Amino acid sequence: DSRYLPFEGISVNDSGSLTLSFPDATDRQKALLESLSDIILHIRYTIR
Amino acid sequence: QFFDLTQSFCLMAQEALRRELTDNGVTFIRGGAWNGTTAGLMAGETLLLNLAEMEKVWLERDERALEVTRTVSLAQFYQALSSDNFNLTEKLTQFLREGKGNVGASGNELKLSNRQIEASVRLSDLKIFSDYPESLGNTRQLKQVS
Amino acid sequence: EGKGNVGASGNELKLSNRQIEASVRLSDLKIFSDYPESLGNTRQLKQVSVTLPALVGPYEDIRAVLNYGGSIVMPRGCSAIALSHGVNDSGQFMLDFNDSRYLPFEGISVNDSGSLTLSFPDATDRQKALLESLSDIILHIRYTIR
Amino acid sequence: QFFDLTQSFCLMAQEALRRELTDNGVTFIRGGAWNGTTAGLMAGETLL
Repeated sequence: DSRYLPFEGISVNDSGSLTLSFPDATDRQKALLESLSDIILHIRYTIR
Repeated sequence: QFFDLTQSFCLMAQEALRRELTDNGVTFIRGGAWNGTTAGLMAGETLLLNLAEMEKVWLERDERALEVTRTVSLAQFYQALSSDNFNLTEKLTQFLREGKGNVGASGNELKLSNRQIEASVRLSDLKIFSDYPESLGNTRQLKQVS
Repeated sequence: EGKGNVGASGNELKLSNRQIEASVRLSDLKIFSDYPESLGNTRQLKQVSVTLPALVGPYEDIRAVLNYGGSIVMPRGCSAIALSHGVNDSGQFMLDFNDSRYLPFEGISVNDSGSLTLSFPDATDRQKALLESLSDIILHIRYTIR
Repeated sequence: QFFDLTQSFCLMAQEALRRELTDNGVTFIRGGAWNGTTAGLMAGETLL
């Protein structure tokens, strides 16, 4: 892509944190989240 | 008016090059392109030289990067933390049955704020630099996350 | 036993530091003999992929680096790839044979006296289970004849 | 300054051709494009 991808440029040693948020988890997504097994992140990085 | 816009484009073009080389110290638009001794003329020619210098350093210091994939299981990550650990499935189901919850240290945390659940993972705590030897390069940055 | 060395220089399997390394000399593959001496004298690599038929658990990634050690002048960053899944792995997020930039290992003569080296970091250590399960190493080398 | 950058681009363009033909002996940028008799003019035309 001619435009920057999301999260591109973030140093892999960054002291900041990624946050995954599920709205209405009480509420409309209780059934889904109770069935959730875990959370998987597929992070791809480059080495120079 | 056109010089103001044109130099603005040059500056945001310089910022793109700084991001690609990860070197904030490089400077090519040095000011003084518009000089009173020439009534503002030769401003574009000066900026053309600056852009040409930008391209030359870009071509000379460009590098094909090693492209790595890292898979992270949040259940594994939260359980293996040294100091402030917890269990992802048990705490998640607990937070849903009683609509309150908070567990973990700041940065590596699972909480139910408002009516929204939130899982926090600190990037430096994944220790991705340790996955490969300290050689092979010092610039390791994210490209895409799924 | 976390020590080891076997083979001549260039065609060698060793465990240096806590890292295992497999060396294969390019000229010893006798790739010129695969086709008659006619049809062209210029035979150079174009792209190299690696397959690792092992039993790796889900959400676990292979960590290996294929490296070129010869003396032929290379473009910046085109002397190594990083394997992370091992199934026809090219080390690239999206391989393209029409790329405007040189592919890794491209331009190396198929008669080169240098050697390719596959390295597994943390083989003592976090990847002991994977390497004990490894069946062998397969190189998918693509080259051109002129 | 522009001639310095332009001739540098020509050289790395020549090196790309040498890699593609696998012939290091071919030479096209022979020097003297900038000549003192014309105060440096006609340099771009020579490189073309």
